[PDB]
Amino acid sequence: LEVYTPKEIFVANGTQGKLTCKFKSTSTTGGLTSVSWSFQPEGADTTVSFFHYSQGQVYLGNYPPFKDRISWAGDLDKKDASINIENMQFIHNGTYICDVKNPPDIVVQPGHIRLYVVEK
Amino acid sequence: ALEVYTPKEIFVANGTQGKLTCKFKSTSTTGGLTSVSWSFQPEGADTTVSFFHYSQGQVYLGNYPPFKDRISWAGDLDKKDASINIENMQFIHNGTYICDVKNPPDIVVQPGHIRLYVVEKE
Repeated sequence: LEVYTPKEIFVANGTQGKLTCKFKSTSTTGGLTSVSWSFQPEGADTTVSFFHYSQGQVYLGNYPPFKDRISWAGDLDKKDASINIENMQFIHNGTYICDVKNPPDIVVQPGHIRLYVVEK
Repeated sequence: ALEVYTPKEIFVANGTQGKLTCKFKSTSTTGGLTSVSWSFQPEGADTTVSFFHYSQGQVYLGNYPPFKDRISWAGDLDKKDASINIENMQFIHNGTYICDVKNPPDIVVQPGHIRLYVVEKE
């Protein structure tokens, strides 16, 4: 299991951000595979999970900054763990972390994206 | 709501068993949806690496060399316990240990962090 993400994403204020995540694994994906996305705020020690996918089901979270902005944009059959975030603001500047599990492959380094919400 | 509870620090005497304690609190019950992951971040290292995954009743052991054939599931989900045991802890196991818990529909959580030192005295 190895996780690939862009080094950085630049998104225009108020537009949609496409957090792209792709992975390779020795094992086929299916019922057991899971994706987690966490948000590390800019200049902050902390990381918070806000999205999660397992058992074919998408679990959005009530974390205020991302509430009602998150959508699953990936396909596990294409090994795509992407998500979208709508109406991006200054608050969403940070580091985004894609964690993927695909049993029996669990030894994973998580992908890192650095995202700035900037104005054209 | 969900929250993860681990000790700030652990001291394990070289060549003894280490017990990484994880207890979580959540609003929804536990069961077939909840999963656990432990990861390791070596001393003075940028990277983190998952080495244990519990999910769907099944314990998954990694082959990552430092912890291969050393990990055991020492939690119980009905007690909201996510602990694991590390056998024959040696110098290379000094680092920071991170427990993550997802208990659908409760998925918003900060991962618990332990700084673990394996030493000869105390």
